[PDB]
Amino acid sequence: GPLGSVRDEIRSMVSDSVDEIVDGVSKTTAEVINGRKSIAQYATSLIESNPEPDNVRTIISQPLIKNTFLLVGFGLEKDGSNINNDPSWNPGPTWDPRVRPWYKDAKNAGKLVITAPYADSASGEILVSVATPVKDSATGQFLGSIFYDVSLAELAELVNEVKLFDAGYVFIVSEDGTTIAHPKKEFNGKPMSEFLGESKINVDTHQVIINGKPYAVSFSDVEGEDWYVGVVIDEEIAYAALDE
Amino acid sequence: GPLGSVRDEIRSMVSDSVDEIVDGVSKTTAEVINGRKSIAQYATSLIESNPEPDNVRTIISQPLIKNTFLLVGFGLEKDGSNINNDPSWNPGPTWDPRVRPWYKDAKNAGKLVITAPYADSASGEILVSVATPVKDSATGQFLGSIFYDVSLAELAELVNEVKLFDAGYVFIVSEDGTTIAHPKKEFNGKPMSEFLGESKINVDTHQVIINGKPYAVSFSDVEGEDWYVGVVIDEEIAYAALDE
Repeated sequence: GPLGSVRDEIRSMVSDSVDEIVDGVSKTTAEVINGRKSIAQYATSLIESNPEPDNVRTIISQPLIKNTFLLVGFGLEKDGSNINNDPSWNPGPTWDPRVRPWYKDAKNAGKLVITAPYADSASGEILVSVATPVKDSATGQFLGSIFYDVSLAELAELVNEVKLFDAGYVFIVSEDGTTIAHPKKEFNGKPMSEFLGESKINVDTHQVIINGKPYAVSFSDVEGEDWYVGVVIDEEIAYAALDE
Repeated sequence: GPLGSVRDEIRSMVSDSVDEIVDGVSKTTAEVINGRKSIAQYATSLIESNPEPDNVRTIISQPLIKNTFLLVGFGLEKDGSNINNDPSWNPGPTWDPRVRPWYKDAKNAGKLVITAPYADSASGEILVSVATPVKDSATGQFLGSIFYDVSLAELAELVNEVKLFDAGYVFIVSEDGTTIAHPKKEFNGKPMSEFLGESKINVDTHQVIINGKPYAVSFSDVEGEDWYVGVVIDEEIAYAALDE
């Protein structure tokens, strides 16, 4: 039969509970992301002060860096050489950093950016990178760019700390609805409509039907990036968890 | 019956509820602290790699360091000289880092430590410092210690993000009861018995005589230091909110 009698009050408590999850995780996410950008910028400044390869290796090979990012690499405009923090890393024999998304985004913007999701050269896996240009301290000339890789699997884990008891999940999308981080990596870098049905962001908690079932969906902006933290919650389970 | 039992329940809930607040904050807090410790270790490793004063200044004068810590200074064992990140800082005409607690604590521990509260030489204010020793990379000899100053006021501000709807406040203490951080800086460095009445730490929630009056008080350990986060809330106002 149908879902039966449902308190117009309890389903506003759910509506607000959802708003609260997204708003809070979005603050949390902005802080963690800001933290990692700050570490990237510091390393980059140290490198600019003296970009000798041995100095670069020292700066990027410390535990803090190796623990904060998947991989770090500084590509040179001059010859497409690179200095990186993982001797096991092989992006391929003819790889030129100068053509890559992290490199071009940092060059094009002349400042620190985080890339849209893109396919890793070595593994093909989708990730993002913090990326920064490196300028000649004397002349201001562009010398190359540095990437700092960020695991989307790990971002997904981070935003799903919140305890939802299989009632729903948290994810991250960009302003245009491209998925930044989903519990199912298969969606990373794809339109959020692939799992939500809807393609456009509507921040206010609202009902969405997915395979015939009602879900409460809400979003909240992330300060510092054109990103939103989103949540999708089985409305029936949510209502039921509460009712009781 | 309906009164005794109901009251016992609300009191058991108000207990738990309060234990919860500080269990959370003791996790948030360790997160922040471990973050600041990792930055200090990072900068120290880079300094040990090349402790020439110009390189030291470059490392400790970047915005990440300037925004993470109140002040940073490397005190030298050879002559008591120092390299610091604020040319306007002046600890006085007869200051020697080698008799200061941050310096000795790091020299003795032979690794990274945080100090107990102490009085800042320049300003008199009560603070703590992350402190690290510096070794000559060629001979292993002790070269000096570095301090990275932590604002206790700002720490109080942090633990008090928590919305207590003005019914109480959060604070930090060390094992022996010494106040690490209190919303009123006058208590920093003092026995907690001064604002609680209680001189000894009891983690599980409980009632406390202060102005011959009842507030709820719980402690949760902080992972990584011999510290505890603590809370005090109005039991009357507490009870009322869990009751309704």
